[PDB]
Amino acid sequence: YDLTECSFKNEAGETYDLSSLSRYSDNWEAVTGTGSTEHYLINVCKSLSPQAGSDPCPPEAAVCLLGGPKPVNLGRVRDSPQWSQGLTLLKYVDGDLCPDQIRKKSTTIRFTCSESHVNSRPMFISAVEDCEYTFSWPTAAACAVKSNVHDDCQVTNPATGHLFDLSSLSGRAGFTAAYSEKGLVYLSVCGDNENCANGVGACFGQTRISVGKASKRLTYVDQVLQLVYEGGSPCPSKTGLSYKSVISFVCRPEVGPTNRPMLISLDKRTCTLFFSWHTPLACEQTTECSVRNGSSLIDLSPLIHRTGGYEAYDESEDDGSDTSPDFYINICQPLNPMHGLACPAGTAVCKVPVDGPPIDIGRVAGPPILNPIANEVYLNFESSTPCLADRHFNYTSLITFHCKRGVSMGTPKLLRTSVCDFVFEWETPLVCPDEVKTDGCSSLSKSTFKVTRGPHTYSVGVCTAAAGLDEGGCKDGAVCLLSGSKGASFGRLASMKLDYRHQDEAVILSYANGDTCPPETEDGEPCVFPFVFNGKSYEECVVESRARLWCATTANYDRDHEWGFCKHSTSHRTSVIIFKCDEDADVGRPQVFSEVRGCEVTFEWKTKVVCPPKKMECKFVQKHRTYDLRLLSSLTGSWSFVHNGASYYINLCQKIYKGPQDCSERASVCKKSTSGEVQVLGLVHTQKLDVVDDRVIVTYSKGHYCGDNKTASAVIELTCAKTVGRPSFTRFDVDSCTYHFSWDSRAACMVNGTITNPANGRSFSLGDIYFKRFSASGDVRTNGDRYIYEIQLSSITGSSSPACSGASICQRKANDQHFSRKVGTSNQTRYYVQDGDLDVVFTSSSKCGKDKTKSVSSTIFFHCDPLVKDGIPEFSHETADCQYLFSWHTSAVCPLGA
Repeated sequence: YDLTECSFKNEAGETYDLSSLSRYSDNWEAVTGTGSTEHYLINVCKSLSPQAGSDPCPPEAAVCLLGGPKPVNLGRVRDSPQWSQGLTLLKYVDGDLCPDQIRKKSTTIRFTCSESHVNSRPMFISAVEDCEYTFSWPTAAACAVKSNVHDDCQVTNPATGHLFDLSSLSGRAGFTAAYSEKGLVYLSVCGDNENCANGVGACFGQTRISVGKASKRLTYVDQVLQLVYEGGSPCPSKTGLSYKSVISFVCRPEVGPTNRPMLISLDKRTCTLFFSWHTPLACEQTTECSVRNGSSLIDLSPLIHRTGGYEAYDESEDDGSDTSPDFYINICQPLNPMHGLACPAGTAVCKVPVDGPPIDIGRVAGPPILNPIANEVYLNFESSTPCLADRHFNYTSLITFHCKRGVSMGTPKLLRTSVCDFVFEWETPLVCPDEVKTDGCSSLSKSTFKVTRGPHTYSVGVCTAAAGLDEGGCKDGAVCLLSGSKGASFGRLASMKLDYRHQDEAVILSYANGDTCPPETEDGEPCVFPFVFNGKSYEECVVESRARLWCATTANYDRDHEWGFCKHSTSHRTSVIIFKCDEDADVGRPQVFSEVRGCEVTFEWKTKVVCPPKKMECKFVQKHRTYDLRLLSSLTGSWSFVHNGASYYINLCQKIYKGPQDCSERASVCKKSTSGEVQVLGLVHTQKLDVVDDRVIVTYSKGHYCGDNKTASAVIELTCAKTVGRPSFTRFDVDSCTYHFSWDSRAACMVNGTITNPANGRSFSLGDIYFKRFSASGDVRTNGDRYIYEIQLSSITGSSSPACSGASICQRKANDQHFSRKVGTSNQTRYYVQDGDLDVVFTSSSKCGKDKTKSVSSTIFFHCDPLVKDGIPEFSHETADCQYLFSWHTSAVCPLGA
């Protein structure tokens, strides 16, 4: 890899830095189609990082294909990445030669500027077997590298938006960078210096030669912060010039984090002091957020918020108003602050209670780790600011990842808030193992399309026959070519009906085995058809004035005379139609994404008809109150409560299914103008959720243009009461087309026997798991440490293995006559009622540990998921080895939740 610069210059006077994705430890695994036995370990500007696993890729491979047979070199790094055809292309050549047996395998990366997800992986688009691979990489490091200057220590990155704050080095004591011991430079950043005069940035302070004249004008270029300190002392050797101390701030991992500013060079020729610095502050973090379990890459990358973090919920049996801003979580980067939020540098998980200092309860320890026993992934967060007990130099925070299928990525929830460890559980569909199968399509087979890019007009259609009548060439072809020669079948209709991939929010759909793609070459160069030769438009190879069937390598011989003998392989035409989601049009227009040899068509079909509901998440928590409105969530149809001639159908936590016709039903709330056109309120993305003064801010913008610059966005009020409250239609402003509406909701604000929760004075069904007639059906086991634990639920009977006295939970290392543990004793047990969970607990039965006398409260949680159909639990984590916590997903748990 003769060093290729990972940056280039555009024709329109822009520059692009893709070096923010050169990974050296653990190279990028491509996002392939769901149900692939092939894996693509690629690396952007470097020949692959040693993937010491069993036989790796050849040492000079930059892009490489794993899975089934040997790793095949897909190409090494030839040149720097180029701007070509409107995208950012990066070309690898010199792979392990294909069935063509002339060309070595090549790969093109298509980088695209996107601030959508923080760690975006190179996605898999086209698999043509003839030496060509195309990866779409919709990263954030593919945007133009612009310089942002700000008037304090807080400066932004205009490309990505990651914060840059040297306010953690804002102290007038300063820092002693050292050259060769004649002078020791007392320099300070973002403030004044200790060992020198008023308003000084840097000096060697035995004589106090002030170089700095300090200000907070922090500028920034492509992951390099720099402070500018001009207007210093004059120069003894040369012309009166000003002394200046401009300090560079690079990123580094944690090896000696806050060490010396370390003067690297001093200019006596032109009177400059060049200070380095190696920070964890100037860094959009090099913390890889992927785990490797054999074949699959179980990843947490798209769970990272770009403009802050996650409003979580604390679980504690209490009487309080529940501390509404109490937690803010990030996964594999620190937080980004906001109005009413300030907690210090490298805070991964923050905590902001009432009368709240900035307490950091977590920082990123390392990559996410899976328990190989169960199906859940953990992340553990150590800290520097210590526990209220000072035995440890940290507040510890752990997050548990259980599978919860659907499309709602969800909010993290904190469980029972323990002594010195905050153990959160986040239910995401991203943990669930990948399984979609080939059944649905229907709604986009009603029309065929003939879209062109260049001389050739590709005639495509999904789930039906494309061009049979137009040319007569392809009767079975779902994707065909209209050049006027014939229907060139790019793939059979029943050959493939390919299905979803996750992080693109797109459905890849391919066809193949239709017709032999043009492979005609003697030197690798393919021949483009029809060429005009001897005044003849030749659609195939021709024996004219030469020995073998031979082709011209241009769309004309007679002008260029660029030729060679044909050698046709057994390679076939292959189509790809990628169903990217967009809000633009129901029926999108699929344009040609890419093209190679005329052997591959690719279609970015920007549809609205095949991509998920993507309903508003209605768990927000703010201003000393919790809010979860899943009882107003109306699944099929909606409420109708507007008079004076209008069909009101409101969606919260939802879209509208079974709405009134001649409207945008799917989008949002719609209302009738009687015997005319029907009026929508707003769209799928526009549902803002905050609250002011016992009135939730719930609105629907960008629908019903009453004019073209201002539209109908209805501010609705909602208060909580004991009873279900009947709705009422409120007035509206004509000035701003802002409607109002009234609503009242409930949830806007001894376990022995069958379960009874007197919230409305109602009992429920526990007897399917309570085990009153089952002897040893509750004995479960999950691996915690070398010391294996064991749980039985709420049936005081049997005493199968231990001498454990009158307890439900007896945690045994498969030890039978020994006193295994005496933890889950059933002398007295209680629980309390939360809106989406319950906390069944014990109290004060059997002591352990350091004898605080109140450390016996083992907690079990039962989620509101009737989908499991049978209960196999895990154990979550320990509380000082005597009161524990673990979760259990069960079918018959949750009442009064719609």
